[PDB]
Amino acid sequence: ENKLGRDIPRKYANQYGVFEELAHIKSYKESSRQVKPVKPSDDKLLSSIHEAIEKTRLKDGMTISFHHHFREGDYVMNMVLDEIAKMGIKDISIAPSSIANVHEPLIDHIKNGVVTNITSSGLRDKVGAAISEGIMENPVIIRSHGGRARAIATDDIHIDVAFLGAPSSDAYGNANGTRGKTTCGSLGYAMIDAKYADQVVIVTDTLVPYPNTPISIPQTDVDYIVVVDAIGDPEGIAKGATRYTKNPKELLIAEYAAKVITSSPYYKEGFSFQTGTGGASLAVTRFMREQMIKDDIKANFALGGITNAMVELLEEGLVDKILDVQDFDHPSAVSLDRNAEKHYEIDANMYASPLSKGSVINQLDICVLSALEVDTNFNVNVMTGSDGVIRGASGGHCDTAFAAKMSLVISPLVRGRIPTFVDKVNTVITPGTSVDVVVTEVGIAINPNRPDLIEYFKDLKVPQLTIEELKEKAYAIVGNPQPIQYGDKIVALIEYRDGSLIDVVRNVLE
Amino acid sequence: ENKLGRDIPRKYANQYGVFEELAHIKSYKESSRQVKPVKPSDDKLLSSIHEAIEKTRLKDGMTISFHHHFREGDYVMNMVLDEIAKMGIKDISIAPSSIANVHEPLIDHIKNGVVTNITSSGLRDKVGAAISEGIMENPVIIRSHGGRARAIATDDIHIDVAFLGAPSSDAYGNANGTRGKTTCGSLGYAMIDAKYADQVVIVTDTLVPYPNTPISIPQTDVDYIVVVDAIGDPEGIAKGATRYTKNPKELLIAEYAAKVITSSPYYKEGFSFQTGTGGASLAVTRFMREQMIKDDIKANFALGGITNAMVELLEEGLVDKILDVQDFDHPSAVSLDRNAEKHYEIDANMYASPLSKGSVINQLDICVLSALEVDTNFNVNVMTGSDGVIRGASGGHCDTAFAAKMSLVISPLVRGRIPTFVDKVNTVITPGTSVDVVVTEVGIAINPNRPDLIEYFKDLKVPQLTIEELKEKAYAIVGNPQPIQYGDKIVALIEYRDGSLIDVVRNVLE
Repeated sequence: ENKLGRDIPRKYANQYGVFEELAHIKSYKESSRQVKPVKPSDDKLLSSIHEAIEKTRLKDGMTISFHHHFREGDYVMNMVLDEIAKMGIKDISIAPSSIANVHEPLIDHIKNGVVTNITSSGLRDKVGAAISEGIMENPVIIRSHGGRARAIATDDIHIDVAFLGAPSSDAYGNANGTRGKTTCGSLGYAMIDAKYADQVVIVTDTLVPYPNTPISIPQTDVDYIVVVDAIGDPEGIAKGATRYTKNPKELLIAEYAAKVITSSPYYKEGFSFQTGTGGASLAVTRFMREQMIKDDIKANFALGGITNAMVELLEEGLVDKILDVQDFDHPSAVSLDRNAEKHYEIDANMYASPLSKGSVINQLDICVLSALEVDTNFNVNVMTGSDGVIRGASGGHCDTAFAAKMSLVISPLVRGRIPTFVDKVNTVITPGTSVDVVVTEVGIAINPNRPDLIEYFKDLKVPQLTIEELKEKAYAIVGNPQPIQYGDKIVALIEYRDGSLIDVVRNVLE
Repeated sequence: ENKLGRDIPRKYANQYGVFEELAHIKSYKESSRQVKPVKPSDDKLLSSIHEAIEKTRLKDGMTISFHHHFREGDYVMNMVLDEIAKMGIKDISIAPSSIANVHEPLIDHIKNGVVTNITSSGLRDKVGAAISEGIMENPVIIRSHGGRARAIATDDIHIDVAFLGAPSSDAYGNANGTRGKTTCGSLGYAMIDAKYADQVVIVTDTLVPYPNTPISIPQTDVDYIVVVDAIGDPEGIAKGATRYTKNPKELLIAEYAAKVITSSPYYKEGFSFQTGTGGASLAVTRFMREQMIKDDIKANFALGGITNAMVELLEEGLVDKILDVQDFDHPSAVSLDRNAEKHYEIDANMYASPLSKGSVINQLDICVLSALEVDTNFNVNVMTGSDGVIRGASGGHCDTAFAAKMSLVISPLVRGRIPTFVDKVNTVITPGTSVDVVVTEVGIAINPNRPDLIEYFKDLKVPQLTIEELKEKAYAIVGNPQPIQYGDKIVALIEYRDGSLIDVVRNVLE
């Protein structure tokens, strides 16, 4: 085997870098695109997605991309792909920033050979279920948000045509995600596509007179613009904010998490942080705020997927600035426009790329992450569930977990009949060497790899245990989990942020 | 020779494309840079310009760049170069967006072989004088703002290290030109450098805590940051706005110019325009405003180098938006921040590049330009003066002149003893085929190349003549100009926006 207790077949271990103790990085030639100059009399606006595919010269075997800022309300993905299928185009390589459940139509396109390769952060329930049963012949390549940005910039992947949805755009390409009848706020994942892709087709829901502003994607990165009745589901982003949890167990976990942060050697005036987008990982901000108020300390900035709780803090003057790569509710998207400058939009590359001139997460003091599983080696799994079926997402988990000065992975000891702590995770997305402190409702588990933290928290008034004790404490609740029946087909490869393979995922026998 | 009547030697006519009727454009591979990944523990802040040059690995023969947003108040250029000389580095290729008079120190660096090649928009009085007497062995390559952007993107030129001045920046590279003790507003010329250069060193005057915002240059484009006592002259940009002219002759020219615009088939609700930064070309906005008020027409946007007059219109609600590539006074730079979104910053490429997916000047309905000379073929000279000595600048002249629906070149019939209209210009920067209407104090001269304009203005109540009549009308004032004594050395090559040679400049003998 390799570094960790992973069974990665030599076929892939040799194809990709076989490892994931972190290594070194050296200079590289950034990817360059094939630009098609526009004549002063050329019209970049098109009538339909059809003509877009046409005038774009899309052929078999090419690679196309999409973003997931509209999440479950997305219409662009199913829209383009379907037209590609109808036009008899096949063997297309898909490179979406991430895949949601509304993207179910993808399954048939796979079965019929329209899509032959997929790469993204996650696949979620439906698409992931299919992929887990062996639908595709080739393995789905999963990359973290930073990994995707790294790959595109390193050119070890190249987008032929990027179909990007934009809630607003002029007839020349200037687009943004904060204006229109179907906004989504930031466009950080799409911004990188339009920057490295050869041809960019933005699909807008609302056409604005030239010049459109603000500008998240400049006319200089766009080739064609197509207007449609709707790019995303109306209320699918026009709803409201998601309040904190009420579950006492989660609130306790959140509170313990905040005590770890506010007692850490990083909690002081001008400290940075990133919290979750729901559950206990999100609630932690409530207790954190309280402690920040008791003291007169103020944080310099907040990152990640912003939520209303984050906007709340920016307005109360508790956090000076806020860097946004993705919004998780209408109010946060609104804030990106309302509190300009103080709430800034950033592309995924500036966000979490391991091979850049510098990422924001590199200035992050602490992050609060969640998990599906976590073994006695501190490895975290956010891809596969108990049944071994893919349904998660890599996101920026292994990304920030590494950059952050102190990584917190909080999660209930057990979920129903499924233990959150085990001796070995089914799939590895984030190496234990990146996890500093684990928080549960039973206490805190400090990674012995961080002796400086064990001492600093020595007197911390919170129950402390070993990761092994958490596992035993879990097994004593739902008993040893019943092993799953895995096949021999490699359903997908998990590429670590640095580009090497950290693990793999096999099919689940029917 | 060339299309026009320029005696461009075969040596250069063959080296570069020999022509300048406009041609066609085809797909190209955009330039890519050699990125040096930053380790999460790497510090990008340096102590001095010296260490910057050092850690940047600058060697002989490399190419470096600078921007001219600080104009005559710049300190960065002389700063870096001088340290390069002190360190014994030579045969350096200079690629500044433009050269001012304060850049006099350059002369000695040329004589001592420190700088062996130069490319930019202009050289102005001092540097230009030197170059005109044969100081450099190689010819200075002059390119329009668009040409420079085109060259850098086409990679037929490549920046090794870009030393950019920024009035504000964090210790990671996020910089802007609207915050700091020495602001300059927009950073459109520098923004392209940091995007295509291999290594970028920003020199700030004021260090701001991370993350800095707004962000004109992202941390992902910067390699090192160096803090100095001053990057630019204090009042050299902290002064005020420049009011209109008082010279009756100029005011008449301005007025005639406005009547041409307001009577053109482009004057209607939502029309775009760009006016000068001084003289009659600027004053034209006064009369224009009046006419726009009489009618209830409103312009969609204003472009170019913004002046307070422009901000004035944006506030009176007469112009909806304003795209800024360079500010020409403190108030305009201030407005770029004050009236956010409505006053937007744009990089030189998005501005006037002939080889892009689309430039703003391509949406420009009318532009008002000035000139040193203009022959009976409508060719315009903004490089050399009467004495044939270089002292001008290409700027965006030939750029917008071409993109604009209607190009106006206004200028007094004569300046002192020098005629503005002649039979042949010493140097050609903008081809007559791009000049539509010429405005003087004696009347208007419509280029016969625009028969649609001759008819539309048939009844325009303004004296109309032929370009030949303007010349004769000029010769009858200061007589035929006494020919200059030119040498045989090609002091510089003038590269047209498309990349080919339109003319050349020879040395002047005392």
